[PDB]
Amino acid sequence: DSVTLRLMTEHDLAMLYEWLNRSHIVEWWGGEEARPTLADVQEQYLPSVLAQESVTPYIAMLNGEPIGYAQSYVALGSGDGWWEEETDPGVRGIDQLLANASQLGKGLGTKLVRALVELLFNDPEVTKIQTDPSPSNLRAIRCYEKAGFERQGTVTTPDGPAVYMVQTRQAFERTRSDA
Ligand SMILES: CC(C)(COP(=O)(O)OP(=O)(O)OC[C@H]1O[C@@H](n2cnc3c(N)ncnc32)[C@H](O)[C@@H]1OP(=O)(O)O)[C@@H](O)C(=O)NCCC(=O)NCCS
Ligand SMILES: NC[C@H]1O[C@H](O[C@H]2[C@H](O[C@@H]3O[C@H](CO)[C@@H](O)[C@H]3O)[C@@H](O)[C@H](N)C[C@@H]2N)[C@H](N)[C@@H](O)[C@@H]1O
Ligand SMILES: [Ca+2]
Ligand SMILES: [Ca+2]
Repeated sequence: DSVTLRLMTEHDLAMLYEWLNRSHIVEWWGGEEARPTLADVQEQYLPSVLAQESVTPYIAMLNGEPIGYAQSYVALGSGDGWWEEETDPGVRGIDQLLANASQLGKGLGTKLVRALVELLFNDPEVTKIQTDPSPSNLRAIRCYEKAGFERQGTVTTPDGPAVYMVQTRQAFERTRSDA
């Protein structure tokens, strides 16, 4: 059915910790910080701490069950080394994961990304959404393409080379109807 988003709260942190230590997630999420301890997740993902980095955390919901984690961020407002060429404060980036190995490759990630893109463009200040999957992460790249993102090129980030992908507000508008 329909994938929706709610703000993550401090009450979700234990659950997020469990998720971040599942093998299908560890593979693509964490980097240096792969397999975080409970304290790590509590210290790093508390919504008020993420707020200091211009990051907003969400829980993805399907049929009343939490099925994944997502975040949006102000690109111009990111940590040292991140998006240092950005000039547009309207640019938002996203990252996300599906909690359950059993639910991968069945279109749910595309639904989640579409829901996040729609949410973000419902802020009229937002001009463009970006994402930055690893070049190794072909599944994530395809999901993003299915959700309306276009590959731009390779960029150097603090987490290594990434495939920079974008979806502009104009593109989103044009694709809302076949009219
Ligand atoms: C990335 C993620 C959100 C994508 O969600 P998903 O529901 O698995 O993706 P979807 O099923 O919606 O779409 C994936 C597409 O990639 C293709 N694909 C699937 N596995 C693939 C693989 N191993 N290599 C290349 N392409 C693959 C699928 O065929 C599908 O395309 P198609 O519909 O044209 O056939 C999810 O797989 C996930 O959370 N993975 C672990 C964490 C992660 O990688 N997060 C993203 C970091 S940038
Ligand atoms: N797309 C999946 C990736 O998402 C996260 O990395 C994002 C990164 O997120 C930081 O990491 C913590 C929450 O994940 C916060 O500190 C944010 O600053 C963000 O600051 C960058 N602007 C974009 C990065 N892509 C993960 N950190 C990373 O491990 C994972 O591979
Ligand atoms: Ca406003
Ligand atoms: Ca149209």
